[PDB]
Amino acid sequence: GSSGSSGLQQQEEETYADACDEFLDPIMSTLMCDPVVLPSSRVTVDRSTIARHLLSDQTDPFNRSPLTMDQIRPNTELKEKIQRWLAERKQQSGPSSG
Repeated sequence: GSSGSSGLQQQEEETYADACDEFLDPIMSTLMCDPVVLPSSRVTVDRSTIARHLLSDQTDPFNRSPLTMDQIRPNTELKEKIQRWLAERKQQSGPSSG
Protein backbone atom coordinates (compact mmCIF):
# COMPACT_ATOMS: atom_id res chain seq x y z
CA GLY A 1 0.00 0.00 0.00
CA SER A 2 0.88 3.69 0.12
CA SER A 3 2.78 5.49 2.88
CA GLY A 4 2.82 9.23 2.23
CA SER A 5 2.22 11.31 -0.89
CA SER A 6 2.44 8.19 -3.06
CA GLY A 7 0.37 6.74 -5.88
CA LEU A 8 0.25 4.23 -8.72
CA GLN A 9 -0.52 6.68 -11.53
CA GLN A 10 -1.73 10.28 -11.60
CA GLN A 11 -3.38 10.54 -15.02
CA GLU A 12 -1.42 10.72 -18.27
CA GLU A 13 0.82 7.91 -19.53
CA GLU A 14 3.58 9.23 -21.79
CA THR A 15 4.89 12.50 -23.22
CA TYR A 16 6.75 12.48 -26.54
CA ALA A 17 7.85 16.09 -27.05
CA ASP A 18 11.00 15.32 -29.03
CA ALA A 19 9.79 13.23 -31.97
CA CYS A 20 9.95 14.31 -35.61
CA ASP A 21 6.96 14.31 -37.96
CA GLU A 22 8.37 11.12 -39.48
CA PHE A 23 7.35 9.34 -36.28
CA LEU A 24 4.39 11.53 -35.34
CA ASP A 25 1.04 10.60 -36.89
CA PRO A 26 -0.36 13.03 -39.52
CA ILE A 27 -3.84 12.77 -38.00
CA MET A 28 -3.31 11.54 -34.44
CA SER A 29 -0.25 13.78 -34.08
CA THR A 30 1.23 11.19 -31.72
CA LEU A 31 3.97 8.56 -31.67
CA MET A 32 3.59 5.80 -34.26
CA CYS A 33 4.26 2.19 -33.27
CA ASP A 34 3.11 0.51 -36.48
CA PRO A 35 3.31 3.04 -39.36
CA VAL A 36 1.59 1.66 -42.47
CA VAL A 37 2.27 3.01 -45.96
CA LEU A 38 -0.95 3.85 -47.80
CA PRO A 39 -0.76 2.66 -51.45
CA SER A 40 -3.41 5.25 -52.36
CA SER A 41 -2.61 8.55 -50.65
CA ARG A 42 1.03 7.51 -50.21
CA VAL A 43 0.84 8.77 -46.63
CA THR A 44 2.31 7.20 -43.50
CA VAL A 45 -0.24 6.47 -40.77
CA ASP A 46 -0.51 4.17 -37.75
CA ARG A 47 -1.89 0.69 -38.45
CA SER A 48 -4.62 1.47 -35.91
CA THR A 49 -5.19 5.04 -37.11
CA ILE A 50 -6.25 3.72 -40.51
CA ALA A 51 -8.41 0.95 -39.04
CA ARG A 52 -10.63 3.57 -37.39
CA HIS A 53 -11.17 5.14 -40.82
CA LEU A 54 -11.82 1.75 -42.44
CA LEU A 55 -14.75 1.04 -40.11
CA SER A 56 -17.69 2.59 -41.97
CA ASP A 57 -15.93 3.81 -45.12
CA GLN A 58 -13.23 1.41 -46.32
CA THR A 59 -11.18 4.10 -48.06
CA ASP A 60 -8.35 6.61 -47.63
CA PRO A 61 -8.76 9.71 -45.40
CA PHE A 62 -6.93 11.83 -47.98
CA ASN A 63 -7.39 10.11 -51.35
CA ARG A 64 -10.88 8.91 -50.42
CA SER A 65 -10.45 5.92 -52.73
CA PRO A 66 -10.75 2.10 -52.38
CA LEU A 67 -8.55 1.06 -49.46
CA THR A 68 -8.46 -1.73 -46.88
CA MET A 69 -6.26 -3.39 -44.25
CA ASP A 70 -5.00 -5.84 -46.88
CA GLN A 71 -3.93 -2.99 -49.16
CA ILE A 72 -1.99 -0.97 -46.58
CA ARG A 73 1.47 -2.36 -45.83
CA PRO A 74 3.73 -2.01 -42.75
CA ASN A 75 6.38 0.68 -43.16
CA THR A 76 9.47 -1.36 -42.31
CA GLU A 77 11.76 1.44 -43.49
CA LEU A 78 10.22 3.64 -40.78
CA LYS A 79 9.68 1.00 -38.09
CA GLU A 80 13.41 0.26 -38.16
CA LYS A 81 14.11 3.95 -37.59
CA ILE A 82 11.81 4.13 -34.57
CA GLN A 83 13.71 1.27 -32.92
CA ARG A 84 16.98 3.17 -33.33
CA TRP A 85 15.62 6.40 -31.84
CA LEU A 86 13.53 4.82 -29.08
CA ALA A 87 16.66 2.91 -28.06
CA GLU A 88 19.05 5.84 -28.48
CA ARG A 89 16.81 8.41 -26.79
CA LYS A 90 16.95 6.31 -23.62
CA GLN A 91 20.42 7.56 -22.70
CA GLN A 92 19.82 9.82 -19.70
CA SER A 93 22.63 11.45 -17.72
CA GLY A 94 23.34 8.40 -15.59
CA PRO A 95 21.78 7.13 -12.31
CA SER A 96 23.58 7.57 -8.99
CA SER A 97 23.06 5.28 -5.99
CA GLY A 98 26.41 5.83 -4.31
